[PDB]
Amino acid sequence: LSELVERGWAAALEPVADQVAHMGQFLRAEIAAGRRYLPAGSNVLRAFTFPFDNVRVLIVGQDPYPTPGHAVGLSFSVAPDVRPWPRSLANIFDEYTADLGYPLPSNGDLTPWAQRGVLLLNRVLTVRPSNPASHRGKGWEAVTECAIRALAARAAPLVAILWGRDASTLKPMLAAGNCVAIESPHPSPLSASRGFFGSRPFSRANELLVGMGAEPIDWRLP
Ligand SMILES: O=c1[nH]cc(O)c(=O)[nH]1
Ligand SMILES: O=c1[nH]cc(O)c(=O)[nH]1
Repeated sequence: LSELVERGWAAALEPVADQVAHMGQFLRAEIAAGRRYLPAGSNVLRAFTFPFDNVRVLIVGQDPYPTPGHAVGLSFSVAPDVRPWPRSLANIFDEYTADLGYPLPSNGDLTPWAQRGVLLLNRVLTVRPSNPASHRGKGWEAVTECAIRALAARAAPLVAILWGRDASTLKPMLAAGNCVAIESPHPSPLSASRGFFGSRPFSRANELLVGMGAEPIDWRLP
């Protein structure tokens, strides 16, 4: 892993080295079968290329975007290029503006969040192109479970923003008093109107962080 991911993340993910390699073998066999995978191989583990020690907020999404160009190995982010935004990201940008009173971002690229210690983790790290949540139950779950347990274990505060019923089952792994869960319905249009709008997770996370003696997150995107 030492060559695929930042130093901290390589040590934290050591336990699932076997399983990362194994999911290597899965991507090879998908290309061989004529089904492909998003994101690019070089961006699958991309959420782990920013420092493990600097992570203070965990945003758990479920799967990479099914549309080529959307998925870039950071949950909810799209390529600077891409327009229009998937309605998921639009709904996240709605709430950002409502919560922080910033105007809408000029592109869909969330790397600045990654740079400031937001871990944009999908529970599953690949997807069959144009087929949503299609790589569930293949072996990613144990890899992203290992990442989360290792964040929760650190001598350091953590806010977990958990979007959707599925993301709420990760609460057991965050019971350690240094971790705090914010739960709401997923920003996907199917569920956005059931709780996500008005949920104020960006401002609440920073309140949480400051209460724990952590530096808050500059959420502002250009
Ligand atoms: O990266 C993501 N894209 C779209 C989603 O719905 C999600 O949960 N995660
Ligand atoms: O609409 C808004 N205006 C100003 C704010 O601070 C805010 O959080 N939301």
